[PDB]
Amino acid sequence: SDEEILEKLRSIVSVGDPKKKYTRFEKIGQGASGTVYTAMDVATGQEVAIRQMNLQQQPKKELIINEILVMRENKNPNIVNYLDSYLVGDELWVVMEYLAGGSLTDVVTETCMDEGQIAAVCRECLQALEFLHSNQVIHRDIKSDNILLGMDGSVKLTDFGFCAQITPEQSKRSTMVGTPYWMAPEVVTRKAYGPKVDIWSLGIMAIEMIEGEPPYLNENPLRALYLIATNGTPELQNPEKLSAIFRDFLNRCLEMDVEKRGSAKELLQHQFLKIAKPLSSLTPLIAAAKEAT
Ligand SMILES: CCn1c(=O)c(-c2ccc(-c3cncc(C)n3)cc2Cl)cc2cnc(NCCC3CCN(C)CC3)nc21
Repeated sequence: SDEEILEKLRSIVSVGDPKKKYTRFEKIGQGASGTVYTAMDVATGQEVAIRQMNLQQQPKKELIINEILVMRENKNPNIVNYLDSYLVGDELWVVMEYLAGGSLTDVVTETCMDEGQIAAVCRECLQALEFLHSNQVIHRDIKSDNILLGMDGSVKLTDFGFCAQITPEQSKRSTMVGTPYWMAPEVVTRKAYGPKVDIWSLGIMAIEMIEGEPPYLNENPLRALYLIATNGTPELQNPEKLSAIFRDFLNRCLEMDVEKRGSAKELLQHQFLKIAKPLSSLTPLIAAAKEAT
């Protein structure tokens, strides 16, 4: 219902008009998902990202409430911090911490990471995923675009628009929600999948970090999932360039058999993560990427 959704958003949000509370607006985005700005918390000096939406033209408002509630109750150092929300008339505002390091996409697209930098990023993501899965949250849309970076090398998952919450009674999902190139084969071949779809996705993201894109990126999306289903574990262009332990880490992420594929908990113990460089090692790639876009 339209009315009920508004009453429910009303209870969630803080009161009043937030344009007093934030000063230096610069639009950095737009679309059906509304408009995104960077701004400064006029009180505390903190730089924030704000999404403004008009509700009279948002299709699936249930997804919006769900996302906010999920951010609120699942805080974690490797998840982009949800700050506050506001509702002025039909205009909903969501305020998030701002991460100046850009997206991983910028990084993989403009720079070449070494194995130690990749291990560090992979470690940080698995920390997020272990926490989420242990709380029965499946992100379902893991990709470099949904990794945000701090200037200090900090690594945070974002965009929980497509996440699933599972339960012991309904602990498996079937909805095809993720971005095609990153989707596990079982999302298309079967109608039952679990949290390990995020691990497959992370594996594809690891491929991004090596080759600069996920496999089949040139192909039409429609055709990607067919290729994913039928090729199974994707091939690297120069596997021999990789360390044996990195290759083994990938094989565990990209295992066709869900049961053999590593869980996050399991993968956090993998020895590949132990060559991780300090997160600050990422700052030169971040700066360079920033300067290239
Ligand atoms: C990519 C823009 N962006 C966001 O959209 C959000 C964000 C996340 C979640 C919600 C949210 C949560 N719960 C519910 C709802 C309904 N929305 C809102 C928002 Cl504003 C946080 C965020 C933090 N830092 C950065 N800076 C790096 C951007 C990079 C720059 C340079 N490059 C080229 C392209 C990326 N961007 C952010």
